[PDB]
Amino acid sequence: GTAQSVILPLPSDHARFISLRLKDLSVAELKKHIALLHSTRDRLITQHPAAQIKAAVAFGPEIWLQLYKEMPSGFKQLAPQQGTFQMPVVPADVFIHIASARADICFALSQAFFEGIKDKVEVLDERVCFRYFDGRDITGFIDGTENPQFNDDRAEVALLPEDSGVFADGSFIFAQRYAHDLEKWKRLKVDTQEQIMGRTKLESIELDNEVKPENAHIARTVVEDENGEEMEILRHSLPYGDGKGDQGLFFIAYTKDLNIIDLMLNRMFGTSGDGIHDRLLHFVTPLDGAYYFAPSAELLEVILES
Amino acid sequence: GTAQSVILPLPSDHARFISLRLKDLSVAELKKHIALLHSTRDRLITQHPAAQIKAAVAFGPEIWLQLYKEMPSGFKQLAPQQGTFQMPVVPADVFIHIASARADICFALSQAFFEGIKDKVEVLDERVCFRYFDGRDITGFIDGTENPQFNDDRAEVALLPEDSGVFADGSFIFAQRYAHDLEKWKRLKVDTQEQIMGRTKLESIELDNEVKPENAHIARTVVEDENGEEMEILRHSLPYGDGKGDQGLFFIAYTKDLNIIDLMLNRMFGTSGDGIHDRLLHFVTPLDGAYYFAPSAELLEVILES
Amino acid sequence: GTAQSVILPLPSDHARFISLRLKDLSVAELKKHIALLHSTRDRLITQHPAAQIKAAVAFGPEIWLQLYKEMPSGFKQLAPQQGTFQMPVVPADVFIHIASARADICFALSQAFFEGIKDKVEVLDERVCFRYFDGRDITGFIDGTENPQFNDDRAEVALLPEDSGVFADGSFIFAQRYAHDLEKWKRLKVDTQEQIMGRTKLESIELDNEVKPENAHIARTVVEDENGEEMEILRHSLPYGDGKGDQGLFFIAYTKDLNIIDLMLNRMFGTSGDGIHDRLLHFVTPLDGAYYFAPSAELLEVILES
Ligand code: HEM
Ligand code: HEM
Ligand code: HEM
Repeated sequence: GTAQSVILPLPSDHARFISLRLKDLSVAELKKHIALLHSTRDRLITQHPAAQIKAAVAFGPEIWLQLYKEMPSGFKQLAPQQGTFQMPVVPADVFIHIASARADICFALSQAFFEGIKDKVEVLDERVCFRYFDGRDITGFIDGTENPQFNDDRAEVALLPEDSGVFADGSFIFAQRYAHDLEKWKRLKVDTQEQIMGRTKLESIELDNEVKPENAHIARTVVEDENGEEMEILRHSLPYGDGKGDQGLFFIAYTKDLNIIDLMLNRMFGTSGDGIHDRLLHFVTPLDGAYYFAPSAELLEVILES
Repeated sequence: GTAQSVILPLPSDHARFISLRLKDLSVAELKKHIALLHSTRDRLITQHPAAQIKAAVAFGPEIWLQLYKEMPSGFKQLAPQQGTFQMPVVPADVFIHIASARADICFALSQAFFEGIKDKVEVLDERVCFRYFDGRDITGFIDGTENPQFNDDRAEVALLPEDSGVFADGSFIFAQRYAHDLEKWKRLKVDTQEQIMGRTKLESIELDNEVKPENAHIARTVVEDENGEEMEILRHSLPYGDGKGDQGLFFIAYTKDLNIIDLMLNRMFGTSGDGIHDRLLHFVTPLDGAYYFAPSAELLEVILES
Repeated sequence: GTAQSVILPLPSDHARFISLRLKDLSVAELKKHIALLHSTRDRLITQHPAAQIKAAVAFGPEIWLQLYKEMPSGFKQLAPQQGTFQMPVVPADVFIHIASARADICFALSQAFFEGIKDKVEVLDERVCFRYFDGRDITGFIDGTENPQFNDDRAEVALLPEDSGVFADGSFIFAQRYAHDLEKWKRLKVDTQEQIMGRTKLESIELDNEVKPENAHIARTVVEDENGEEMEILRHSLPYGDGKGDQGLFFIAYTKDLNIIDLMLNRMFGTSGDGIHDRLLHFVTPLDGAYYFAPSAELLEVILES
């Protein structure tokens, strides 16, 4: 098997994305506080069964081996990008994806995990996110058009397969917060923004092959395998922002093969070898970034009980 | 496998039903514009996952062989009724069933199909339909009481089985628009209208065998095989009308065996051999009628890619 | 297989719980009126598919063998308690659990069953029940926290397994109305109420083992098999009351093994052998109580058609 509960369902209106380092927290204390998160999750589900209360807990490469003495195949840390643009890496031990139809429930789950250990861990970010109008990024463009939509497709794209042993129905998480320069963006003509993205702004209709430039965002993030077959990821990104400061997109993807995300990042930032970079990177900036492993619910339970 | 998306779910509040002949449109152009419909369908699903965006595309027996080289078993055109009342047959090459919780989305899918080809095809009808109060026909009687209701029952009744090969999860459509003579109908006592339909008006309680006439509508549309077991169809009929002109029911059924609909129509129009016809035909009039085959979503995709 | 429709879904906002003895009603008449209940249920489902229209019909052990040739293994009548507190048994021939999102639908189903037989049966109770604020008992404590929640868990706990043959997907019902003494309850400090229940009042957080007393309600109702595994039941209890008179909880549980309920009641009322009783029983009084068997929907259909 069973994916953790946030991965497969369609996105809810509210989320919290948490990345942290253990600092003074022990592995046993971490298990206790994941169990505390689960306890409050379970309790509120019984009280609010329509509130779409969902979560995933995932782990960095180093702490994972402290929980389970075997790596999933291909698990590794994200590598920085030194291309036309720079992409940073900020390693984190624990990632928590909380989501619900309600902002107060998203907070309740975070509160439950952190109760009594606020000063024992080092939280890199606890990002509050929200659906933004009709599923748009704050550029005004719809985000998610080519994301897998059917349940079975979402599972096939995101989840490790049955012959991964205990790692089956786990998933690799790539999480990276972007901050937008909307003032620079808003000076562009709409036609130009559509050239940068590769889809139309109002409708998200894909631009024709003649009209879409090679450096458009979705030209760079569409990737094929050796046989020329398209390779996909399951995105769960959500906007965030404050009027006073950063505003942008919290990018997150679930995948059964981090090599797919490596390739897209190479092509966006300009390290793929073909001399091209994503023109959208002239208007948005990544501020963190890491890779994690989200076990299945059954494997997570084994870890908590060990 | 997969039935086309409109067949199995319970009916939505809004629909459009389209019958057309290719006229000047080429088979290649037809595949292009189905794909355009599918493209707008898919895009709007992503943006409105709760809007119940559904459709089926189906083909007449004459054009099907130009799209696929094998004929599903039992596929033939609707035959005329030389009965007490006459039933017209108006062949069409393409039938399109569009449904949604929202009227604007129904329009958007039709607009997507027709963009740039309005004068190349011969549209027989594009009927806007709506759920009418608590699922009633404009006679005031509830329509659907004995329709299969469970998902499994609906699939069993409407869909070709696994042994049909490529044709599995396809379905045959019978579509026929009716105009009602409400002036005549409303001159009846309610007790008489209940005699004519075979259920009570307010509640749709079935009349007892002692009270139900042999020429009541549901006495004629209940049919059984050689072993006395009832044969069923999956109706998706919906009211339509304008105050200024025609008002009625757009009748449509999905079935895995067109012979069942042949038998019901024979009993209705008075050619089954017992000399009885449906008294309801004194108050409603068929204005067209045809049979079609709706492939599975997989087979349709193969047709589109071919 | 198919459990009767009310068992597995999460609870709706309104219910009616009916217990009766046949008195002058014949077995044939009983089947007729169960069929009338089913007919009205089916008809209303078609008109209100979102109104959560559900029911279970179940039978006492005394009448079951008049309806079917074989007893499900272990079926028996409730036994009385003579412990710290007394528990009479009030046997009944037929139990009906009616539920819906709407009170009028609940009445409609009861009306349909009873039409024309009100003076033929001996109705012991027809209790109108309602969800009380956020799923609470009128004590103010949330009721349901440790109930099975996932559909598959609820099925495993409540339903007879496949090796029960024709009884597979049947369920045993224990139904028992309680009246509360709220004036006595409300004189307690909340911390004492939490001692009595074993969970916190506002949040239903379980009390730590060191603070939960041995005679707390959930200390008595948490029961363990010989191999150390906790034995569960599926509760569907709902509050009832009138300002002028009795107010309380209509307790009802579905289980695959009545021996589980036996042990729970023994521990609560003080006859289990450890000399302890449930302190909650100082504030609530049982007013009836009996065991029933709810067949699968298919087995129920066999009984109706025989
Ligand atoms: C602030 C940063 C970003 C913004 C505003 C953004 C926005 C968008 C938009 C508007 C689309 C088209 C609609 C859609 O199909 O979802 C899209 C597509 C996509 N983006 Fe991004 N994106 C960002 C960063 C990223 C990153 C870091 C990746 C990781 C490699 C990524 C991967 C993808 C993918 C895989 C698609 C689907 C393309 C396809 O298959 O057609 N995006 N994005
Ligand atoms: C103006 C045209 C029609 C009207 C107003 C109409 C109306 C109704 C009504 C009020 C019912 C009873 C409620 C229900 O069980 O759905 C019904 C049932 C039914 N109708 Fe029609 N109908 C029309 C045409 C047709 C046609 C052309 C067919 C088939 C060729 C058909 C097939 C059926 C069937 C199979 C049932 C279910 C009967 C049963 O199994 O009990 N109807 N219709
Ligand atoms: C007026 C009478 C009763 C009241 C007010 C009451 C109230 C409660 C409350 C507040 C809880 C804790 C929340 C929960 O887990 O659902 C609970 C749990 C429970 N009750 Fe009762 N109850 C009553 C009678 C009974 C009876 C008669 C039985 C069985 C013979 C029973 C069996 C259980 C069980 C099995 C649990 C779950 C315990 C666990 O596994 O943690 N209850 N009840």
